[PDB]
Amino acid sequence: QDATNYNSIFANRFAAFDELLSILKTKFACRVLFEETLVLPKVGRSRLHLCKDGSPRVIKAVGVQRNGSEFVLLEVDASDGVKMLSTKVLSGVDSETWRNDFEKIRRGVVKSSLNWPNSLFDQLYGQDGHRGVNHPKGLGELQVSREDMEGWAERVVRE
Repeated sequence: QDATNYNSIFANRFAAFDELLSILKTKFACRVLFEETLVLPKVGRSRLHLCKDGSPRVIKAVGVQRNGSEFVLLEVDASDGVKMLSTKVLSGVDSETWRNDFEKIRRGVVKSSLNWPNSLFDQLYGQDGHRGVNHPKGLGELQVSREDMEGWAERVVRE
């Protein structure tokens, strides 16, 4: 299982996501502890660990710190038109166990045909430790207004 951080060469696949972060740092006073983009693994006879063009599908994790609070954002590569509809917010994550936890999560995502393994999420951070934030309506199909881009951040911080 490849664990190399290919953050910069997959940066183009998270234009919307990377903009959300910028809004959090300026309008919501957030700090980014780390940014890592990892490859999704093949699990069994899985298909969606790849993109339509045969390239690996990736998942980006961003560690954030806001007013003492610390949480992790999970966003899955949707560049080839298969859309995730939500972003995963993880709270109460230990830096000494993240590398291993993430590996388990990636397997879980692919095993559920590109779906959040909510059960696994319960096991790790409890029912109140993880939540899903819906994407701006029609993301990837249209441009999102600056207010809606801020509203996206609002929904994230709301948690």
